[PDB]
Amino acid sequence: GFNGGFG
Amino acid sequence: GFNGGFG
Amino acid sequence: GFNGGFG
Amino acid sequence: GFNGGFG
Amino acid sequence: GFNGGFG
Amino acid sequence: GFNGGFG
Amino acid sequence: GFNGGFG
Amino acid sequence: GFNGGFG
Amino acid sequence: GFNGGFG
Amino acid sequence: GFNGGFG
Repeated sequence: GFNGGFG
Repeated sequence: GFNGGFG
Repeated sequence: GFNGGFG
Repeated sequence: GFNGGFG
Repeated sequence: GFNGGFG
Repeated sequence: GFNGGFG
Repeated sequence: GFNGGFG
Repeated sequence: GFNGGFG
Repeated sequence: GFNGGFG
Repeated sequence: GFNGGFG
């Protein structure tokens, strides 16, 4: 799984 | 699964 | 599953 | 499933 | 299923 | 452009 | 561009 | 560009 | 560019 | 550029 991201 | 995204 | 998105 | 979207 | 959309 | 949402 | 969301 | 979210 | 999120 | 998040 992936949690988070890109500003 | 994926949670989050892109600003 | 996918939750989130794109600004 | 997909939840979210695009600004 | 899909929930959400496009601004 | 293309906007597409798919269940 | 292309915006696509897929369950 | 390309924005894509995939379950 | 390319923004992609994958479960 | 390329932004990618993968479960």
